[PDB]
Amino acid sequence: EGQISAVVHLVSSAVAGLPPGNVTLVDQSGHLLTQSNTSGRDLNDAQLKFANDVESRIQRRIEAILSPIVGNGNVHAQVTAQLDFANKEQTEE
Amino acid sequence: QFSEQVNYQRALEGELARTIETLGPVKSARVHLAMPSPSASVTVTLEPGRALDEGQISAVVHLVSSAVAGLPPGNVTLVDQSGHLLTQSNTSGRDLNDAQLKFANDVESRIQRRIEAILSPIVGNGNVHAQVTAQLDFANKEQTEEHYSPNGDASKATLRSRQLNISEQVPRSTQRNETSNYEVDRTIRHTKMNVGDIERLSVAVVVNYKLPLTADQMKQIEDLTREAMGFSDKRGDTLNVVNSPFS
Amino acid sequence: QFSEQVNYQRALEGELARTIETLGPVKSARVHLAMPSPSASVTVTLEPGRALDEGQISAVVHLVSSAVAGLPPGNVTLVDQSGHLLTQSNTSGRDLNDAQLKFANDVESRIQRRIEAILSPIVGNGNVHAQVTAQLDFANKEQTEEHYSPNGDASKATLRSRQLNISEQVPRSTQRNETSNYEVDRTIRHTKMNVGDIERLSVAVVVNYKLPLTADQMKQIEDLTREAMGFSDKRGDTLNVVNSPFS
Amino acid sequence: QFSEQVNYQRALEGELARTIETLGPVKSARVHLAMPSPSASVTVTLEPGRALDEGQISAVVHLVSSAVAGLPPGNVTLVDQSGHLLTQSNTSGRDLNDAQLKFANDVESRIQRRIEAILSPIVGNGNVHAQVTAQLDFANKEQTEEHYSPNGDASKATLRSRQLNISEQVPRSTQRNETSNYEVDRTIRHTKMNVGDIERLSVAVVVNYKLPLTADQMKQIEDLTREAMGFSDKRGDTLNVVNSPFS
Repeated sequence: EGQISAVVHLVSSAVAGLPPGNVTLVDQSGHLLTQSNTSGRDLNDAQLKFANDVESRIQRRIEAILSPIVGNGNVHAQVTAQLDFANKEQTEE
Repeated sequence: QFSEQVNYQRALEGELARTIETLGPVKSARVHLAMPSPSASVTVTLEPGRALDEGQISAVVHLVSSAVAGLPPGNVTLVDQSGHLLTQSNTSGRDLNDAQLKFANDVESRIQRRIEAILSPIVGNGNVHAQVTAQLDFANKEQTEEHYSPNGDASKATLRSRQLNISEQVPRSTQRNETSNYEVDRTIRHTKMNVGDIERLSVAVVVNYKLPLTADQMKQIEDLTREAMGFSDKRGDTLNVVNSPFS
Repeated sequence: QFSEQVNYQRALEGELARTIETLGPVKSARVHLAMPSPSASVTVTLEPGRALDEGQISAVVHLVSSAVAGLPPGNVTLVDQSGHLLTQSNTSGRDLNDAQLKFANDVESRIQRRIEAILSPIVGNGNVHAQVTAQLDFANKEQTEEHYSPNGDASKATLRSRQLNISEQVPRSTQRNETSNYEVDRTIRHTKMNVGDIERLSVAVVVNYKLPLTADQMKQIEDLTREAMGFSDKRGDTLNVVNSPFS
Repeated sequence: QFSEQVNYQRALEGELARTIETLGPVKSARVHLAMPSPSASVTVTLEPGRALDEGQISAVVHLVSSAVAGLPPGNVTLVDQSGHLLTQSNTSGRDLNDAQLKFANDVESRIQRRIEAILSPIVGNGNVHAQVTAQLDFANKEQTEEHYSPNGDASKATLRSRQLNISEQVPRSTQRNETSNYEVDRTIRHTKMNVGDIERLSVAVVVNYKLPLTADQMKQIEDLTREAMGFSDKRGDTLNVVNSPFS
């Protein structure tokens, strides 16, 4: 986690006008390693980080159960989770 | 009494400015406070050839908004050394309606990275491009249902009271009075909907040639993108993948 | 009275900041306090080339939240020495939402170690891999039953009062008035359900070859995993074990 | 009055901190208090290469919570010398929901040690492995029964009052009014159920070869494990023992 921030500032300062918040680091299988959020409705996109966490765990789980069978890098999985963020109470009687 | 609070406030402003100066790309700060409602105005002088990020403005905005009693982060005004009103919370117009464009860009970017991460193993590292347009629902929406189970059948009704008078004179003058009080099943759902869901997605994917890819391979590329969208015919999502040689 | 509190607060901020500075990867801190609502702002100067983890933020956030009267941990704003507004709980977006992910990971990890600890004696130390997905119920759920025993039979009813008037004129004008007051058996159960139970488990196990293991041996491997899950057809748990040579 | 309490508190924090420093594997401590609701924050610097156990954290937690009036043990924040918030009591998203996993691990570990201690004399010191999965009931559950004995029989009813008017004119105009007041037997049970009971156990036991153990010996191994579980078909416990050569 702290070795990606190393490179972000090594490039952000060596380039004129490029802040460290605009550099997007991506692995070789998705994995947006640089988390970026906004200054507005940021209550609303903690849900995107949450949905990314749910999807990332399911993704690591699939790539950990199939890597013994097919090989260490012969499988890629991407998971899209639709999540319910509605507040919802119910009273039966 | 007045000069007491003034000296207290006059030293905290100098204190806080010195604390903000020790923050990397900040050569000097200049926080002014207002407390008798409150508010504050910081005028940071950024280091030559740097720029505070968007979430790096909220860093300073909350470190000053919280170190002072009762000052929300929407009243803090950050200004660079060359105009640049960096705080858009000062926007008297909306400050809000266009945090939605940044949010919609985040949603679309994730779906786009997901499609480009599931197809880059098949077709190549740079032989596919996808663009996603998300229509999002930013309406505030509450709902209160209140359902009752029907008790028209007597074999599933629940009586609290029942007064059943039955007279019969035999010229057969009969009579049947019947008061019934019921207890009723009642469900009450209260939903407060989510602000920011997806009403509909439209995704366009271009895949390079290799030669035209086979129709079998294009069908399976379409199926993977359909699974990487979160495609739903309930939402009325639309997907179009074309195969075309790049430039 | 006023000058007392200002000097008190200015000296208390210096004490705690010096105690957190002596905490390993913290070269210098800079805590500001606000108390007349409250809040606090820490400005840690991390050691060059290190980074305090996420649960290492909660150490200091609560170390300051508790050393101050009435200051919750959600009002403390922690900022590193290079922007990075590290405490997003200020921007309250239900940081509760991902204690559920750590909890679900803990449940799944324990079930996984249990399966990998009961099968590693049979098939080998590394010839088995298991992954567990737990659907958990995090709904808050109260319930109040209230049962009554039926007293329709007269040989198990309990009377409190009974007024039975019986007239009979003999042209046989009879009459039978009967008021009855009952005492009723009553059970009242009040359950407050547990937040965090397992709704359903899906377990996938791969076992290595040796040669394909016998179908008899695979059946007994399935039974041990079924007992190490806590398998239940009421929950609709699903188990799939496959035998496949590793790489 | 204010300066009195500050000096008082500033000396008590130093006094208590010096006493906890003299406690073996603690090179230095650094307690901060919030006296005005209260709370406290200790920052112990353990001796190089040691670690306070879980019940050894409650030692210090109660040493500060009790030496201070009105300070509960849940507001005290223990921090190592490198972050490490050791008391999960501080991090409060759930903070209680996962004490259940530690509790369930304790229950399962005792049943596991019991099975491995009753079978290690028979089959060998290392020729048996057992894993136990306990489903536990953490629902809060109150119950109030209220039973009445039936008094429909006149030879076991208890009368308080009885007004029995019997008229008879002889054309035989009879009449029989009868008011009866009863005293009723009443049992009232009030149960507050235990949070943390065992709903169900699933136990898997593997025993090594020597050669396949005889079916008589496997039957008696099953009986001993069934008695070391606390096996009950009412709970729906499940046991599976397999005999398989180890590796």
